Amino acid sequence: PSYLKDDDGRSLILRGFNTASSAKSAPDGMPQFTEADLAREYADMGTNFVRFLISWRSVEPAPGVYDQQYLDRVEDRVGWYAERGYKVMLDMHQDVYSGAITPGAGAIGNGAPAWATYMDGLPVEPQPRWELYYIQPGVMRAFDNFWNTTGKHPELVEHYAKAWRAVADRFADNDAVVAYDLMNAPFGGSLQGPAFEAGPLAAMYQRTTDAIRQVDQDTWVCVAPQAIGVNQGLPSGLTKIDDPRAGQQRIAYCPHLYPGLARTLTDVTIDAWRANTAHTARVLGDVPIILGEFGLDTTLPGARDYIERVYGTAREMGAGVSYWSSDPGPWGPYLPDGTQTLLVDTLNKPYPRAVAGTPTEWSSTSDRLQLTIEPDAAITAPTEIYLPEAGFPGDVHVEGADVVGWDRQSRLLTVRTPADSGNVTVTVTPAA
Ligand SMILES: *[C@H]1O[C@H](CO)[C@@H](O[C@@H]2O[C@H](CO)[C@H](O)[C@H](O)[C@H]2O)[C@H](O)[C@H]1O
Ligand code: NA
Repeated sequence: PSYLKDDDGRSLILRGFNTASSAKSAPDGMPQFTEADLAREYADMGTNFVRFLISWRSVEPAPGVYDQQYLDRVEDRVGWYAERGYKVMLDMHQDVYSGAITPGAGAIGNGAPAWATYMDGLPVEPQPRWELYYIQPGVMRAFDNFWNTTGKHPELVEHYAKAWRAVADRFADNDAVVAYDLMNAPFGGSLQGPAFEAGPLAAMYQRTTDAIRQVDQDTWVCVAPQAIGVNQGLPSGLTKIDDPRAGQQRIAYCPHLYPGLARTLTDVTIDAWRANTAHTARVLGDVPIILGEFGLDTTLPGARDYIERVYGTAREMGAGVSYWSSDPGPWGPYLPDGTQTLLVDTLNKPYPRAVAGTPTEWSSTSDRLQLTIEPDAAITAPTEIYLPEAGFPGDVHVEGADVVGWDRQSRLLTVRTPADSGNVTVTVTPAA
């Protein structure tokens, strides 16, 4: 398994949230999420990652005209993350194309600006569940116009690529920004399956990557498969994307996961998903994997077991994870009054954040972490590990490594391992 790396070459294990679905409808493009809310998230779970929702309608409110005041706002929020040691993936988010699909901000449909939305007078009648808007004639049309399946709008993917370039231009020298997730939940309209993914989807990813690389050579470009089918464990037809940057490719794979009998189904679905994800990660060039979206109603029986099974699969796969989502509700870490859900204790586990070498295997319980590293002598920065206070209330006991520092406030343990002695196993336990 492959990993994104920080500037010191350490391999990243990414744990965080999607922040946030409230941005979809916000006039100013921002989530209802404050610097205090991040401090709570950090205090409670020690997260080191966010998938941060941005929008094309906010980037490019008119054709060819980028809103630098919106990018200022995004940059302000990234600043919060940066100050608490987070890595940031920016997600160009849409669902159901645009808020402009009924009488581009919106709570349901969201993403593209009005000027880029061409339903051509075709209906979008109300539906019992929101996902059904996808197949309504005007939405199918909005998408066919975007991918130029109609031949009527070749300019749209060109505007899209250059709106992404405007964003990368602002963030190219931001040390907190590590990834650009190019399109949330790609939907092909009248095109589905590999003819979509190998077709206009890949062709957009290529143009967009290329445009981003005019102004940002180092940020990882993350690509997703088509959402329908692949979310549920079907194989993707996505083809390799070329990274024009000098040296090694920086493309990662950013799939979603949305699966007595109901349990067995869910179990084989995760197995199917892992095998399919691992395949496409190989096709794209043995790329790092980020599980960009997964979540559920935490109040449903069997929820924690499912969450834990997903996170263990992510761990085994070397994947990053951004949970859907930080918004208040029974899916998130906190109910609206601020009360913790079962997710908080479930997620609040020790984990290596930045490893001085390749993590080959690791495990953690609430009062033990074990990690095996494949050495790298060119790395001088220490291995950095998060330890929760419940399980590690004082000092640490470390075997297989020397303690460089133990910050009991930030909860970051830094250790140094031998690089000239093969694979190293570090074990961390609370001091007697
Ligand atoms: C993947 O799946 C998520 C859960 O279904 C989506 O979030 C949902 O989006 C809808 C429509 O916009 C509403 O905002 C829901 O509140 C929200 O949970 C993600 O958008 C999608 O990428
Ligand atoms: Na950066």
